Amino acid sequence: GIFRDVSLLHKPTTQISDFHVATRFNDDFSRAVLEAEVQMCGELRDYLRVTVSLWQGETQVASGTAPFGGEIIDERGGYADRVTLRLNVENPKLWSAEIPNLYRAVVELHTADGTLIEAEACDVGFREVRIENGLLLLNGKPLLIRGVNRHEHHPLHGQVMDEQTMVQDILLMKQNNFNAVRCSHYPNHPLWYTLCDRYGLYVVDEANIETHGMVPMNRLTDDPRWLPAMSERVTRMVQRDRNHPSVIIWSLGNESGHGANHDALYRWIKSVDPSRPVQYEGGGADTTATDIICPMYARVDEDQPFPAVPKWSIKKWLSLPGETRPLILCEYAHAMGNSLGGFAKYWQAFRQYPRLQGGFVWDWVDQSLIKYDENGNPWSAYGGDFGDTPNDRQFCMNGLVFADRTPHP
Amino acid sequence: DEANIETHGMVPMNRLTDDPRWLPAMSERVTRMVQRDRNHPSVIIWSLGNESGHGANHDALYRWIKSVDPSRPVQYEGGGADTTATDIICPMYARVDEDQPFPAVPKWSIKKWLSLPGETRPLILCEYAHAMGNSLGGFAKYWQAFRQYPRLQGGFVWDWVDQSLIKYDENGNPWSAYGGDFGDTPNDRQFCMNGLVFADRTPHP
Ligand SMILES: OC[C@H]1O[C@@H](SCCc2ccccc2)[C@H](O)[C@@H](O)[C@H]1O
Ligand SMILES: OC[C@H]1O[C@@H](SCCc2ccccc2)[C@H](O)[C@@H](O)[C@H]1O
Ligand code: NA
Ligand code: NA
Ligand code: NA
Ligand code: NA
Repeated sequence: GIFRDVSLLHKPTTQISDFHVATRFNDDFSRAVLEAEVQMCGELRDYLRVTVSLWQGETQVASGTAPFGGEIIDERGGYADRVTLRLNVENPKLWSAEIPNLYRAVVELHTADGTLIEAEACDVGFREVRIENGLLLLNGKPLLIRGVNRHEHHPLHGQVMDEQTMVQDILLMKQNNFNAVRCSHYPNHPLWYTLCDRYGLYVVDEANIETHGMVPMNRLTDDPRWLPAMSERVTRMVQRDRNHPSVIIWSLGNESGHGANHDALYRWIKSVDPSRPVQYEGGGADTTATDIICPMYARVDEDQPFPAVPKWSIKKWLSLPGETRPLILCEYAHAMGNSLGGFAKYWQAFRQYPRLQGGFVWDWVDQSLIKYDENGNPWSAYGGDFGDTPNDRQFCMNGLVFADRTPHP
Repeated sequence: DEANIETHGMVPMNRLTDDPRWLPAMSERVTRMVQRDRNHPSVIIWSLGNESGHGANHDALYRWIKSVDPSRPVQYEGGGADTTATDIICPMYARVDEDQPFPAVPKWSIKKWLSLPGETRPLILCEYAHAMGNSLGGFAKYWQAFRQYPRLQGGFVWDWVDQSLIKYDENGNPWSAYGGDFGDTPNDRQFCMNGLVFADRTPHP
């Protein structure tokens, strides 16, 4: 059903069809340039302009006005409908989970006289996310990921998300020493990214692809005929959430095995957006479609010996011949019911081993639905309580908190 | 096969090995060894020495062996066992889980050492498990780690035989002497005996 908002948007005849925001930094991280690419749907003409200005509160730190037209990129020339505006920012505030420090950028298409045709705005965070010497870095500092996997779930409203529940979850996360959140395993609410920008939470944006039921798991993802469908699940996500500072990592999906489509889709994201590292778990979490090693529920010392896809110890995995990539557990420590036993082992290893930059806990909130007795009193329902078969019973509830949401011990 | 160079008593340990004037002496201790023992099949690894810190002479002497004999990898422990003068990481008595935090030359866990950013070389302990007297406690930990971790290709135990000398009582009966039993001072007492067997040579437990 229609589980997210429905809206009507009116645009002008000449519109800003698209705009991008990037941030480049000096090695001292004391000098930043904001290169903003702006696309328009025209209705193109010579006189109209585009002005991009950076605002810090009520103060404008920088601005840029330029006629449309791109630099020559081929023998045919450059884009006539596009324009590039790079703004110099001196000693800027850097975005992080610890210190948000958001910037406000206003992108407006206007005539040369001048009246503004359409005005667009975006929140800009100045940070850098790059893996260097096999270490995930934010602003030149190795970031230890203390994150948790989160499903968009409501016990009363299903998968419909209100603003109050998004805030409620974020506060509880930060109040329990969480700095990261992994929207698993689908693109979340557009407002969720906004909240993470201002509050300060590392976000791993995950594509809506998961073929866990197939045999083998990569039957569709290694099929060329299914490539067009998978690409649209990835490309459209990147185009929507590439402006958000809080998002630092792209994800191809979840459990979809390893196919040729993943490698192609991985290469595409790296091509369109070199700013964020791309991770993918399928194929043993050591495939060519991931910038980071992200094993699921891998253990600290003992390693599960499986054919084809072996799960190594998080300490052993790093030491494998030809390994340089860092290890961040996309999933670990199954918090189903009474759990997190030996949870201290993980975090002793996280702090000891440099390339072990933490992971994401599964899960944050129990996906339990509310039902009502004959007497009328409400009770938490799970798995096969709705007369559904075959089902996976209480396995739906693996959250660190209840659904109301009360914290588990 | 290990070269006859060790400057453990110097302060710092690389005072002579980082001295250009001492380079001619160190090279002759390395070059003449290689020329003599390069034909032997049993020798598989060259060694620059032992504890001599890390100097420019080591890097030059390392490069020389690689030049004359690319058949054998060259290892050297000094400088943190992760220097440019070694083909293999060979830490001394490094531990399996806990890592000794030392300035300049830090001793990491044998599991952690492999995972360090920019590490590709394998780890073979040139020395580990000090068999001084009643020892080899937690010796099973090393070999559990050796078999689990691919890049951990074991190591060399210290030591094989107790370096004890035989002396004689007034009655004539012989007794094992160590350290300062020969009226020598300053000495390092019973530390000379770290062998897996006695000197006769009877196996230790
Ligand atoms: O509890 C769900 C978990 O299932 C396991 S697989 C098999 C585990 C399983 C399968 C069937 C029923 C219950 C658990 C996944 O790896 C996790 O991400 C999580 O989804
Ligand atoms: O027992 C000798 C050992 O001494 C230690 S250093 C310092 C250890 C030490 C120093 C002085 C007296 C006794 C032990 C060396 O690293 C080993 O190779 C071995 O030679
Ligand atoms: Na770490
Ligand atoms: Na589950
Ligand atoms: Na091994
Ligand atoms: Na000794």
